[PDB]
Order: sequence, then C-alpha cells, then structure tokens
Amino acid sequence: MKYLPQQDPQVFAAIEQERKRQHAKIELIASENFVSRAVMEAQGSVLTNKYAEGYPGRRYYGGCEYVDIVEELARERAKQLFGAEHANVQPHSGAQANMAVYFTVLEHGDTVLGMNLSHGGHLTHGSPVNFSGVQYNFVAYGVDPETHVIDYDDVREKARLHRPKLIVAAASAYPRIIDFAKFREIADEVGAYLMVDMAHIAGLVAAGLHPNPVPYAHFVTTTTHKTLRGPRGGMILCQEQFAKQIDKAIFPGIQGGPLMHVIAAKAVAFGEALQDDFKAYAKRVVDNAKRLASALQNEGFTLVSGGTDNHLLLVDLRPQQLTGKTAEKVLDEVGITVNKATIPYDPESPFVTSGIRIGTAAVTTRGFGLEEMDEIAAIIGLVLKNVGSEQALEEARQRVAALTD
Amino acid sequence: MKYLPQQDPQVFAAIEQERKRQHAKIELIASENFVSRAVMEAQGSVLTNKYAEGYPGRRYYGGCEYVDIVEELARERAKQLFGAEHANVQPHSGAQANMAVYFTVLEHGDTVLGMNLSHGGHLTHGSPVNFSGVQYNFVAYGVDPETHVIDYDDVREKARLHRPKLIVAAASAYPRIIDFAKFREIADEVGAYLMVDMAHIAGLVAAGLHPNPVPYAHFVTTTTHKTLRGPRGGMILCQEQFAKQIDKAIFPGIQGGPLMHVIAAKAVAFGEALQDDFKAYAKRVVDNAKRLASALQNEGFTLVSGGTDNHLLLVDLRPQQLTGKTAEKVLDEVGITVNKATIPYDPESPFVTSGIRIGTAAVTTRGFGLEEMDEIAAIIGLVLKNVGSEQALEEARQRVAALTD
Repeated sequence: MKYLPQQDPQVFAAIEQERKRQHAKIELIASENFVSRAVMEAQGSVLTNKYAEGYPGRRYYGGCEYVDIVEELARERAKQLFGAEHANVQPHSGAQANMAVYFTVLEHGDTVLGMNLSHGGHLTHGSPVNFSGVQYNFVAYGVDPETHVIDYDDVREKARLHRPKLIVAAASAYPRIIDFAKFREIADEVGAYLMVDMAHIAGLVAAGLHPNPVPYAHFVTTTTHKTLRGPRGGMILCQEQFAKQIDKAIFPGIQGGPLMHVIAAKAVAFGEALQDDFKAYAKRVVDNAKRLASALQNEGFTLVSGGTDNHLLLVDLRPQQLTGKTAEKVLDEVGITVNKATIPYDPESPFVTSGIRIGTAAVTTRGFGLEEMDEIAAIIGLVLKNVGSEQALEEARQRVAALTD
Repeated sequence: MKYLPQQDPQVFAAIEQERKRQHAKIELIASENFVSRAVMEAQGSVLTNKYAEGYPGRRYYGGCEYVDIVEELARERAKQLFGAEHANVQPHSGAQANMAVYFTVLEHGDTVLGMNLSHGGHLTHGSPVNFSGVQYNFVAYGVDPETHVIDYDDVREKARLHRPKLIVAAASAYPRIIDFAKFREIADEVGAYLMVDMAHIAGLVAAGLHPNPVPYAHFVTTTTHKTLRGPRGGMILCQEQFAKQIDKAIFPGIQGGPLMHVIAAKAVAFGEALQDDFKAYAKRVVDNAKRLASALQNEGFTLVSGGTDNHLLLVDLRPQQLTGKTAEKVLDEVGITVNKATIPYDPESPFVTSGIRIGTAAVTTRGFGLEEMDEIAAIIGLVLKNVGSEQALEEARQRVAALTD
C-alpha cells in the first residue's frame, strides 16, 4: 500500500495487524480462505465509483459499457464453471442470494423445508431470529442419530406432511456428500421447488469433487468466498425459465446498485477456478480433510458422521467431557482458530455446544499437505488432552509457530 | 496494479477502459463520486478473508481483534461526524440499511408513509416492485405542483388519514432542504417513528451545509458512496434506545458476514470527512450546484423548484419539448453523463420522463469550479437546443474534451 499508511495511520496499523495475524495462525474456520492478489486488486479498483443498477446492456445508468463487460465475464465464467443456464453475480452476500430466491418463489408465511439448524442447516435456512424464519414458515429435516447422515425418509415425510412450497438442501456444517437427486425426487413428489445452497462446497463442485446440484435444483445459491476462494459476496444459478424472475428479485426486488468492483473480483476468482491448478488445489483440500479426520481419530477423537467427504469435519467432544466453547477458547490460546459447533442431537445450547467445526480450505491454500494435517491433529490432541497444563499449551504454541514458519 | 494484468488480461482490460472513461467523461450522475486511493487500498486489503459475524467484542468467530479495531474506528468516526448515539456500519448497501430499519420496527403489512416516488422518493421507499412496497403498505406525500417543495400539510394529512407506523423522509431527487423538525412534529402527532434516509445529502450534513436529521429522527439511514465520498455500502444511525434492536436487525436479522474490507474503507472515508478540507470540498459542491443551476437558467432552462439548496438539480425539459430519455441519449453522445428523471406531476412514464437529474459532487471532486459550471451549462444548452445538428454535437464533444483535459 502507498496511500493508506499516510492518509490513515490508525486504519493501516489495524490492517497490518490483521495481515500478520492471517500468516501467524492456523486458520481452521471451515468457511474461510485466502484470496489471490489479483482478486484483491480487482476489489481495490475504481469500479467502486460506478452506479450500475440493472443488468449488462439493460442498465438504468449510462456509461456502463465496461462494467457490463466485467459483469458478463463473471456470468459466463460462472456458467462455464457450473453448467448453469443462468447466473446472477450481483448478490451482496450469501444472505442476499438466499433472500432473493425466497423473494422469487415464496409469499409471506409460505412453508419451507430446510435442514435442521442444529444438524448443519444455516441461519438463513429458517432461524427464528433471521428473516427466513420470521418471514416464512420453516420446518426441518434431520440427520440419523447414529450415522449423522441426512435421513432422506425424514426429508420425504416432513415434505409430505407439511407440503412446503420450497425445499432447501445444503449446509454450513455437514461433512458428507448431499444426494441432490433424492432431494429433487422428494420435491417432485410434493410439487415443491428445490433450492440448493452450495456456499460451503462450491469450489469442490467446480472441481468435480462433489456432485453438482445444478442439474437437479431449480435454484442454486452460493457465496463466492468459501471453497470457491473468491471475494466476499453471493451468486444465484438457475434454469433459463427463472432467469427473468431471479434478476428482478435482486433488482429492483431486494438490492440497489451492485458492487461492480466485487463483481470484477468474482470474475477473477471464477477465472482462477477454471484453471487446472484450482482442480489440483480442491483435491488437496478434500485429501487434507480426510487425512486430518483420520489423524484426529488416531488421536482418540470422535468425528460427527465418522469422517468427511468434503472440506470440513466436526469433532464430537463428549468423550473428552469438553464443550465446543472450552475447546475453541484453549485452541485460540495456542494459535489455532476453530469454531464451536452444535453437533446433531447436541445436549448443550448453541452458545456452548459439544463440538468444534474444522475445515482445510485455508491451510491448503497456504500449501499445507498430509504431513501438516498429521501435525495439526497431534497439536489438537496435545491441547485438548491437557487443557490445564500451561507447559503443554506452550509446546503447542511452539509447534503451531513451526508450521506457519 | 501488478498481479491482475498477468492473471486476468480480460478483466484488467475492462477495468482500464473504465478508469479511462471516468477521466474522459463529465460525470453528472447525482449519486456518483470519486473515492480516494486510500479508500480503494482499504477495499483491496486482506480483510476480505475474515469472517466476523456479530459485533466488535461480541463476535461469533475468534481472531477478530484487529477487524474489531477497524469496525470501532468506523463507528466512532461516524458518531463524531453526525453526533449520533449509535452507528451500525455493517449494511452492505443503502437497500440493506433501509431493509434493516424496516425489519426493526415494522411487521408485514404495516403502513408506512414515504415521499412520492415520482416527486423524489427512492425505490426502497415503497415501490411496488421493491421489497418495501411488497412487504409493507406504502402511502405517499407529495410536493407542491408549483413550487415543487414538499407540502408539509400533505405530509400531515396523509399521516393523520393513514396512521402509518413509520414515516420516511429523504429523497433521491429532491433539490431543496428537507425540514426534519416538521417531519418529527407530524410523526409525534400520529405516534409514528421517523426514519430519515440521508443517502444523497450525507456529505453535506457532515459539513454543516444541510440540517442534520440525527436529533429529529429515530433512525437515520445512508449510503457511504454519494456526497460522503466513501466506498459503496450502507450505514444506520440511531439513538441508544434502538441500538440493540438495530444491530440484531442487521445480524442475525437480514445479513450474515459483514464486508470487513469495505468497513475499513468506510473508516477511511469517515476520517477524510472529519478533515477541514472535506468541509471546503462540500461547500464547493453546493456552490457549484447553485452556479450550475443559475447558468442553466441563463441558457433558458426551467429547473424543478426553481433551483437547488444542495448537490443536485432537475431540469424540466417540457419548455424545450424534449423527454429526459432524448436528452440523456444525446448528452451521452458528447461525453456528458446524466440521468433521465421523472419531474413532479410528470406526464411521461418513468421510462421516458420529462427531466434530467444532475449533481456536482463528482466534478467538484475532480477540481471543477464556478467557471467550469458556466461552461457545462453552455455545452448542455448547445446540445439540447441543437439535437439534430452533428456539427453542434461535435463542438460540444470538443468542449467536453477541453474540460477533462
């Protein structure tokens, strides 16, 4: 940076702290990643100056010729990446992407069927303190109490009983492959739309490492910033028959001016995802997650569902008589960043929990491999088996520093 | 840029076109401006990598110590700038800022009183194709047919008749000072909350050139990117009594993860606005708008309300027998960017219109003064009086190029 250090010492000092923090810590938050310098440069461009309400070639402001090229690059690359008939790259976030789909097909008070929020469902999939649960009548399907895999007979029964207008599949904390074919079959049986929120798994889908929901879902929503490794924002994919309605839901429906600089960054991220090396990266993410899972099991930890098919895993800490809150806190002390997380049928509140959620997307981006996964597991074991030993925690601290260099 | 040109030639070429376009044209879109290099650097930072749901010191993710410093800098500087008891700097846009306030105090179907959308009110102030008009029952107050000033007796009568839960004041195309005291008096009479959407005038308010709505409104919403000259985004100001509710409306209510890099950019922009030179800038904006208004009148143009008190003006093109659409198109041909705009009691559809909206914030930022205002007015006169003369348009083109250098 050249201008920020001089103009705003306070903001610059804080940003520099954050930059050094991102290097020093072992980042295991499953939703996080590190974007390329190209992506950041796009976000830091003069495109922030442009009002561009509407869509390419159909804007409500003149002078959009070039931001139009940028937005079309984003849309076309997204369609190439996922095989979708239509893309909307304007949503400000995953929240707004989901909000727009709901706005498109639902009326206030309509019934929606989503994944149980304590079993892996997201806030925007029906929380009573979120617009989703306040605006629509959400009902939930669960995972099996033993296997922790989605109970598809439960999805079906809930759908047949409650007759939702819309079924939502996908999750913020589900470590196994989701069967989109079965979701569509159930949706078809009850005459419901199917929306898949692939936010967490979007990069894996792009790399052919998770089944693609696009052929099975009427609508697919996603963030651009998780496994897709793009800037912070949202996107909607849908068939051509819903394109007009979806676009109108985003604008003039729920948003105003799009963030053209972020859309540029989205285009860049999609370009990166189209490359062969992104596919190799995504495989390493999944390989690393399996290795970390196995290594944690070797340390004596129980995992929700007994492992993982994707980028993330959940540790069930009940055998260690620890809460997720306690584990999160102590790992923070040694430089390992995780989330406390409710496990299926958790006896604790969502503010305490019996689990931690871990993902490998970020550490993989920084070049960690199988050997590093083994060591991360070993450090977690050292910490959680010795929460009262300052010497153990100091050893962990030193081993963390050794990994981040 | 260093990395984008190599990584993504297509995106880089388009951005470079946009950058050159921003220099070449005379930008008169009233909502637009040019941000500083410091603001852009903040947006282009590694802060995009951080999940930070929740608020400073009260986050749902670890490792937020430094993004917390950044967000608090934004909030405290905003409170210094506007004298508000509370700030929420998380809204992704003006749309989301307004959405959150509505979510806070209204239930589905509640009556809201806002400015007539054909008289200067915004899309999010009750358009039937926007969430505002779909989710809530919007009624409108108008401006006087002769003076084009808000008819406060009409505000009062509409409020007493319809008994709104909420009254909205502020506008996207109102060239005169808004009397917030009178709005609060009316709100008090009918037991309604008052929300002021100061998006357009926020920089002027910060510079003491427009009355501050903060002491009179329960809620004040704004964008950070118009006269405030910050990054693209939103903000809510309110009294302490609504702080908790407003924060909960943004999260977990209507958004998820905030854009921490944009929030950094907001902090930077607020820092700039706190400086003496921003106050001088804002005065030049208003001075330039008055001069442009007078100069256009000298050219024979009629202005809505007979002039301006702020950064923007509207030309009523009926005396010239031109539509706003025709004027917008031909000005585009010579390198002057304006919006078509409905005028009060416009006989044309909002897609055709009888007016153009012009603002001086952008040209003022690039250093234009009174002499340049005179010349812009003269060029507009030359163009609109000679729409069928290619030679006149070429002369205009050359005079535009002379201004932008």
